[PDB]
Amino acid sequence: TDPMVSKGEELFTGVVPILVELDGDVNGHKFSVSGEGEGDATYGKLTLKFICTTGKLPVPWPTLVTTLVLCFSRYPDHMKQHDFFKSAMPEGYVQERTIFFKDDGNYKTRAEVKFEGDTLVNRIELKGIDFKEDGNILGHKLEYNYNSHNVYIMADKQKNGIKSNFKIRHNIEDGSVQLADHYQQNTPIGDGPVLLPDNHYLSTQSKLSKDPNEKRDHMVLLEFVTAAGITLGMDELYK
Repeated sequence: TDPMVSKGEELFTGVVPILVELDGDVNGHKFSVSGEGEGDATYGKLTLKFICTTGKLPVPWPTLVTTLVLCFSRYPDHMKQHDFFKSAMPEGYVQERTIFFKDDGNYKTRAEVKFEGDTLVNRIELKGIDFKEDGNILGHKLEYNYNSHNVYIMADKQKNGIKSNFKIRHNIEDGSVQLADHYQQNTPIGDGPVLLPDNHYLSTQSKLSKDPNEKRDHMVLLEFVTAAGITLGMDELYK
């Protein structure tokens, strides 16, 4: 229909292999994470297994879920002209976040998301500062679980990209919650054209599990992301 959505969508037809690379440093605790799996953007479906290749992960796995490929979001047909993430491919986009853990430290992340051949690669640098060595993060007090969210995507026309801020609440074992306030910006890597979206949101669902045969520190993630929020015309079709 739109030759630009055709280009982006053609890159994400079928199952696409995914590689995630994360080099991390939180309060000087250095670590690396490697992730492998596949994404099926027609269903907004991600199946990823992450391993800490440097030993024990010094932060809880749930705190890294958002950092560790929104181009696999399912954009329904009536919204596909608002899919910035795929429109930037194959050259990719830069995704930058600051994640403020309330009453604790913050992560600062910079990632390049792009195709290397048929593989969608998410290459991340994470820097965390001002964490409490006995707090919920460095103290590993967070439940190994995750919640569904609705994050609002806004155009950032000045930067020919998008931005978003949203709150994630990690369950603490004692029963409280640890707030992680996300500030996000995405900008295309090359000088090619992109689709700048109307305001909309992404609805997420994530299941974390363990591989019984994996002796390394790891996370299995089953995640679905669907776009929504531009429905004036569609709603009228049904009076």
